Amino acid sequence: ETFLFTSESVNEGHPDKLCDQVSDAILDACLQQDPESKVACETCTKTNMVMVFGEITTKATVNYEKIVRDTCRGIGFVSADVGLDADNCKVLVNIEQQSPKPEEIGAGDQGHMFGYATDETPELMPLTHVLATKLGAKLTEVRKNKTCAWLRPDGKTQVTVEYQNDNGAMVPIRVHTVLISTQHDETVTNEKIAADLKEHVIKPVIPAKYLDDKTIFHLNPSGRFVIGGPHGDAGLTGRKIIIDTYGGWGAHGGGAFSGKDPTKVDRSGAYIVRQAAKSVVASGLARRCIVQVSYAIGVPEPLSVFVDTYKTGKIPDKDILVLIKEHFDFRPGMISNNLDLKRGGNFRYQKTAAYGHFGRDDPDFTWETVKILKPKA
Amino acid sequence: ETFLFTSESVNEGHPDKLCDQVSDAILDACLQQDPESKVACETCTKTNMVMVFGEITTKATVNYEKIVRDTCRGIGFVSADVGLDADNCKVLVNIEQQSPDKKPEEIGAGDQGHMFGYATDETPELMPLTHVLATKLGAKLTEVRKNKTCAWLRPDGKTQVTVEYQNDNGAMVPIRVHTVLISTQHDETVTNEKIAADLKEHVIKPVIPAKYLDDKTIFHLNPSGRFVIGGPHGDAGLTGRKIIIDTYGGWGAHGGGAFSGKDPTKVDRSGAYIVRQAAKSVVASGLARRCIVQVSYAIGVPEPLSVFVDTYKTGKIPDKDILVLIKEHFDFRPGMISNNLDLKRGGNFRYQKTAAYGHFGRDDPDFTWETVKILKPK
Ligand SMILES: [Cl-]
Ligand SMILES: [Cl-]
Ligand SMILES: [Mg+2]
Ligand SMILES: [Mg+2]
Ligand SMILES: [Mg+2]
Ligand SMILES: [Mg+2]
Repeated sequence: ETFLFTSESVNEGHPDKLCDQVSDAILDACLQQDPESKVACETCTKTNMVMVFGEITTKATVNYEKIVRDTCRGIGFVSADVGLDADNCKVLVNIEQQSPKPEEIGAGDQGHMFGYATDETPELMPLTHVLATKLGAKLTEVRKNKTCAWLRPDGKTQVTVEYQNDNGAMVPIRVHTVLISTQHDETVTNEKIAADLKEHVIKPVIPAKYLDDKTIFHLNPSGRFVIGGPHGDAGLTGRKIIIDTYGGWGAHGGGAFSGKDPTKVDRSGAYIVRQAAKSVVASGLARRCIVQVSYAIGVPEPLSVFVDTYKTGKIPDKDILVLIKEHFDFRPGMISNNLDLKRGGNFRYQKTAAYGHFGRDDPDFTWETVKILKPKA
Repeated sequence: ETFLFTSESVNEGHPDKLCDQVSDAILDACLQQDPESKVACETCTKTNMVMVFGEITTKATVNYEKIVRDTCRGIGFVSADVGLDADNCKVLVNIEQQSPDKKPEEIGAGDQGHMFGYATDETPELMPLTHVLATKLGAKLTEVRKNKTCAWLRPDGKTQVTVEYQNDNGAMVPIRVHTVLISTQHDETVTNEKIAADLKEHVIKPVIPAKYLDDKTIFHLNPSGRFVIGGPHGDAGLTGRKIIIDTYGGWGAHGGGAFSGKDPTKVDRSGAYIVRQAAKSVVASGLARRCIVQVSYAIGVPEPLSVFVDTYKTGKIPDKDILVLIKEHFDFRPGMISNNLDLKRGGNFRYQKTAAYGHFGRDDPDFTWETVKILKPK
């Protein structure tokens, strides 16, 4: 009859997510000056420290430490009390930096990537992940627009949804449980925190049709949460790959995104298969769809592209695959040009590094822009 | 009508995996002295540094620094040239000790979450062939390094296997190994030709069934060149950064929760272990060719919100009837999992062994969640 699914997100001040954001801020800065930059930038944080390391090949002149402090400060790490003083903490820069036909650019590694789409939301994303990520984005918004000025940067959001399976399609019935644990200042009671999260975060984000008299709300269930981020903890880039993708739905190729230029198939491969899956569902060819691409090291053309519609396809899966191959170029150098991926600056990649790479209504997320696929007559 | 699937493993010297191992060594030490220990121990590594932190409630008296150095030395980090000098590197012990301060049936889930268990008839391990081969290639590299069959090996590296499959009415049927990639750390004098020949002879040949290999299988053996230093050197690692390698190599839905450094009162770990045991028991009992079992916990509640099974239409009986059998033969209450799978036993490398080369599909009797129950249909 029904089944449950749960997805979680962490806020922009969670230490792992901080690392993802710093890594993508460094990518953005390199690409702004040099679109041909090669970037493999990781960030590690712990009490009073942020370290950036990895390999960059660029013509860009970048002040890495300045990017680190400005990113941390902008998230809200302005003091030891919040959990990191962006301007006084230790910053270590251990990046190894050097100077330096799109059809012929090979995959840099062997790997595979999955893209998922589902008609259950207008974002064509799983409702569990849409709600978890939009709750976190709304927490950040209401902090910065001073609706809830008592908020601090760290926290987590989690949603459990009850579903029916309708001949392979996922049909959300109701939100079972909402959990929010948010960092806050000393000046608000637990009562005020819970009341404000219901009014200013939950009510705007969760469609009323999914809430009922039995939905469970867990609002700061583990108690007071005044300090956060790096303090007494650690984070690394690429430690939240389920949050970055589909919140647990579908098979996983394992590759992490942030700090990688788009010559890296972990990122460009994942983006193109989301675009393909999303396009299949948007075009009415299936209610739900997973698209896989597999790359061989040094080869431009994928080993294989595969589609599965979970028996929801309006035409056979092999016939959808013909349309996907007609309209999508999986060669990595061609993905980078077609999806305009070599553009940075104006937070292009830093935006992807919290609250999910997918499901975003933002034209910079070019992989969210559907192609309208019509079978040939 | 075939498709490809790829899984990867990293070797015990990979910095993330080193962290997992150190976290689980600390867990082992605490549980050996105090089976009721509460442990949430994470490890971070970078050049010349290992840091352990988190919260522990224990009656144990543990030399945390000695555990860290012994773990790293046994992995093979015996000098700075290897990528970490376990004997004199910086070790920071930042664990918060809480002083010690209930029926097992009444122990609630400590947070909200869900966990998936997977099994498939395609291997005797009842695991996906991609992941069996990737993890067994890594385990074999460690074996031949330490017994000096291939003494030139060093601890870091990765293994990757791509398999061609057919879908037989929802069952996964491996046809052949398409590509094998091995990237291993090694000493300063061994040659590339010796590395390739010994990897073929002593690692690939013993691990991969000959029936899957043919004249077209591709081998990439240290494709990116020389690899003498590794581990933490010029890198970083953290516990719980390799959750796909720890589980099923990409197959199935993922609940997101990491395992190492967590005592078994943590449903991320106990929950994942019991649903592996359940899925494995369904397939071993011939009730399905392939099965995923999901458990969902409510914060503070011992009984799961729900248990769910999907056989991908390969069940011999209806999925709802398999679910009745699962609930009759498995106790999903976390306190009862811990007792029934003897999870509070630590020491003797019990959890450290889980921390590299996969928590599932292992023949070691410490992996109590790999023991099959016969499920008789009614
Ligand atoms: Cl700098
Ligand atoms: Cl020291
Ligand atoms: Mg990859
Ligand atoms: Mg005509
Ligand atoms: Mg020495
Ligand atoms: Mg969890």
